[PDB]
Amino acid sequence: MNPKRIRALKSGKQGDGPVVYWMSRDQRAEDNWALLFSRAIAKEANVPVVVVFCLTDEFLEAGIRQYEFMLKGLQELEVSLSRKKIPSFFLRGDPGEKISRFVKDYNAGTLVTDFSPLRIKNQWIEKVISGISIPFFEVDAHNVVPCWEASQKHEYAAHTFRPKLYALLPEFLEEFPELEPNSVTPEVETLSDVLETGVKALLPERALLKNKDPLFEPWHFEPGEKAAKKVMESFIADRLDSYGALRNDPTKNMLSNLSPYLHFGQISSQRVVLEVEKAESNPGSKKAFLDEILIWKEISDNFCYYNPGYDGFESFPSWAKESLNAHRNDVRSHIYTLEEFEAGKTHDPLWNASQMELLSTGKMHGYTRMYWAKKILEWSESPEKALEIAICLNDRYELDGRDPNGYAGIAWSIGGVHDRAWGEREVTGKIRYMSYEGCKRKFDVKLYIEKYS
Ligand SMILES: Cc1cc2nc3c(=O)[nH]c(=O)nc-3n(C[C@H](O)[C@H](O)[C@H](O)COP(=O)(O)OP(=O)(O)OC[C@H]3O[C@@H](n4cnc5c(N)ncnc54)[C@H](O)[C@@H]3O)c2cc1C
Repeated sequence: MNPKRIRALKSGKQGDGPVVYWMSRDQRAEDNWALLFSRAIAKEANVPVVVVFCLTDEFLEAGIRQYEFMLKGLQELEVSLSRKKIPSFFLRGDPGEKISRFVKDYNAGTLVTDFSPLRIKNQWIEKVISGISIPFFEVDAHNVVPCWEASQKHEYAAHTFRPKLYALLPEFLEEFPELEPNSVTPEVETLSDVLETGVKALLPERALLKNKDPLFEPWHFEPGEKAAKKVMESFIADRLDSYGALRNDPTKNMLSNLSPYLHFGQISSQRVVLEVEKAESNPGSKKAFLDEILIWKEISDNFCYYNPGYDGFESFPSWAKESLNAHRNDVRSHIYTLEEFEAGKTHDPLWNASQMELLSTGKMHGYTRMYWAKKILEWSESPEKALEIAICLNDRYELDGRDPNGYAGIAWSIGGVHDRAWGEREVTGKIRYMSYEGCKRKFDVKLYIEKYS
């Protein structure tokens, strides 16, 4: 077990009660460094390990599509942890109040959590630190190389982060040890009731078309750790050979479709990398997939960890801020409101089709995301307004939303983060421009519009 994966958040006197794993980002029982580190310390202190998940008050800022995907995976995880003699406690409310009260009520000895560089997680860390007196650790279980170890600063381009991450791969890309069960079973409601009351509270804000029927189709991605692995096996067996060639064709389903499982932590990226590396296929297709799940996935965590305002105009590069400012007064061709974007009521049928895939499936194709976001910038009153519209529609309807990949992806599309300066245009400046005719020369746009009416 590598000590560079765990970080100390607060020193304190260890209690003689169970080590608590405050699970948040990585919702799985297998291939979880944070859960394995909790079981090791619990073994050394000769005391069982317990798992606590907090159902926050912010679930109403999303939709039913994310509430059911996360909770149905939690029902499966509870059985898996119980088979390992590990009990799960699901609290509801502010984790600054619930975790602090649980630690004192159960005589907790050590508190451990998983790593997330998002602002809402740092808000929870500051609240729980002020209300505990036991040691508090955090473990990077989402990235192969720990986020604080891959780079000590913000990396402005992928060609700089790539050699730093690959040079550390032999040290941090390793097999997972088996989760040892609790020796004996130790000493706050049913998730089915929590999922019933939450969905009832989310029903008025459900996405519907004119016929009152729902828009979201929940049969595209079954949630759970078991379904997460089955999707990864299908990608390696059927789709990985053609990934490098058909990853930029929205009309082909050649992607791995692992993002909803990777967001909620139902499958480990290090596990996906291990199976892909030991699989035999096209080396151009392998290189392309590892570049997405290693370089671009972990540079998104690097962008959120080293830029406090990762969701603001101030985190853009200087060349992009100066360029967008010099075109702030350019007469926009069109200006749509948030409601026109949300309903896909723009003049562009390709953009509207890209939005309908987002509304109906909760997972828009990877290529159309850059078109969907860069057109928001072209048809917004300001770069800041486009940032708010893109983040709102991304986090509300993407099953992988509210994720560092989404903020770094939106920053790349609108602010040129991890990009370079292109030909100067009006309105958009030097930001990389993607036209409607450029998509037609790349893939059958008519087949993609006809699919998402
Ligand atoms: C405007 C915009 C919005 C995005 N919104 C999200 C989002 O809300 N949530 C999210 O997790 N990703 C987002 N992405 C990144 C990317 O689109 C998705 O990761 C990818 O489409 C997920 O589907 P997939 O797993 O089938 O793709 P694959 O090609 O099979 O890639 C597999 C994994 O590699 C990672 N990956 C792939 N592409 C990217 C990328 N461009 N940036 C970062 N990581 C990547 C992802 O973890 C992905 O799950 C966004 C990108 C853009 C440009």
